[PDB]
Amino acid sequence: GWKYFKGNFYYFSLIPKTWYSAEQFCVSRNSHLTSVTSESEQEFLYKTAGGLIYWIGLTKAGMEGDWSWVDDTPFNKVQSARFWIPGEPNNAGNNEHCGNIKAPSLQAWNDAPCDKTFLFICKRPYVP
Ligand SMILES: C[C@@H]1O[C@@H](O[C@@H]2[C@@H](O[C@H]3O[C@H](CO)[C@H](O)[C@H](O)[C@H]3O)[C@@H](O)[C@@H](CO)O[C@H]2O)[C@@H](O)[C@H](O)[C@@H]1O
Ligand SMILES: [Ca+2]
Repeated sequence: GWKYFKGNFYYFSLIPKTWYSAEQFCVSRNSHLTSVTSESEQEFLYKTAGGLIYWIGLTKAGMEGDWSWVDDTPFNKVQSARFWIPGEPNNAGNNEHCGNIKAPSLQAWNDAPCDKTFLFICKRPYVP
């Protein structure tokens, strides 16, 4: 069921999990919760998500609580500004340290509590 896009395969889960249990599942399939590094990747992801909410690889790192990608793609604050839902990340209840794709729009991301269960998206490189 992996879907192909620009050199990567993507798994849109059928079972919901917490952010970390989702990441573990991804790692057990030689992948990671997905990073997003271009408008075209954001578009592919939210369109395929079809209006449902999916964990992606957004999580906090460092003392500052800077956003980061679990697959170790460097997080680009400037280039990623356009990808958040206006008002996010809002850190609601001061307990939102993971990120999902929520709205079917380029402005898609929301921060939400890591212990909440959602469907999730894994990303796995194709290596010829
Ligand atoms: C359920 C909850 O929804 C969001 O937090 C809401 C918040 O949502 C609005 O405002 C934020 C910025 O604070 C964003 O612009 C959203 O797009 C808006 O919909 C507000 O409704 C306030 C009002 O008291 O409540 C918050 O809980 C979201 O950020 C949370 O993660 C969570 O999903
Ligand atoms: Ca939020």
